[PDB]
Amino acid sequence: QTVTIPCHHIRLGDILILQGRPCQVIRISTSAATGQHRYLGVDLFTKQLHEESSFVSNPAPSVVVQTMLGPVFKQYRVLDMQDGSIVAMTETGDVKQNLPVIDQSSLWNRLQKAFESGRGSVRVLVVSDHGREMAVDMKVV
Amino acid sequence: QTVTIPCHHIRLGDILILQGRPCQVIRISTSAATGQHRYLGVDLFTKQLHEESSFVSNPAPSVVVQTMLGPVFKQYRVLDMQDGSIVAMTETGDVKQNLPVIDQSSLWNRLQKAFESGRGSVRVLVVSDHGREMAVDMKVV
Repeated sequence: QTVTIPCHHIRLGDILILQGRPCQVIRISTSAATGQHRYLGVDLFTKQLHEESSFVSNPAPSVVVQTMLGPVFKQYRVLDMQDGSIVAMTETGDVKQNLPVIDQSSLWNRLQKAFESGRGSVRVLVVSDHGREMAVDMKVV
Repeated sequence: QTVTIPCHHIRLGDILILQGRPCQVIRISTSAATGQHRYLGVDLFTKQLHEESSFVSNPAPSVVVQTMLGPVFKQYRVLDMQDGSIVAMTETGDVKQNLPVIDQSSLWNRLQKAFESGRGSVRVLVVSDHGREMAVDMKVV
């Protein structure tokens, strides 16, 4: 699933859906001809570059809004850490044995130290790309 | 009207609705007991301080989202500049004779120089507070 984000709340480093792919934004520019914003991002899964321009709508008189789509992050519990991947569990009890962890900003070591400190409190934020799941951030409940 | 904003897209300086008032965020903190985020902001109209904590929802299994409300900005054309206030016009032709301009980050002088340069291209972004309107930013179409 996706969420609509207003463009004035998008900054470098945010994760957006570009060309149907979840990407980390690395450049923001503005089109001189249309006024749309252009977003250059890095595919979280393949590391390829993608670009997409914003969507302009007029839902009411005197209201002009530019939006992009962002992913809906899922929150899983961490049951075990095994060799780069983790054993995760959904809120309903569905067990995921080999969930990969992205190599971005030392997430694995941040996750490792919080797990040994408070296993039951650690959560991973997960994105999906047409069936494939990956942990891209962590949270402490 | 308002728009729902995810908390991970809110940064210092953003404008949110706090306690029913539009405010510029000046401090973001996290509640140790609940995990909610707390936002301290400055009322754009009265300059008083207000604080509000985020709303936590669970719209689906394994989906936890924290949101705040932001204002829906209206876009008016600038017909004339008169003594701190401006004559503005909506997209449907409704004329507003004495629209005030906020004193934040030298908006009046930024608006003044763009008006003399390209009057027809200048737009002001306007917020409403239970009937009262004020220009809080500008745009060039």
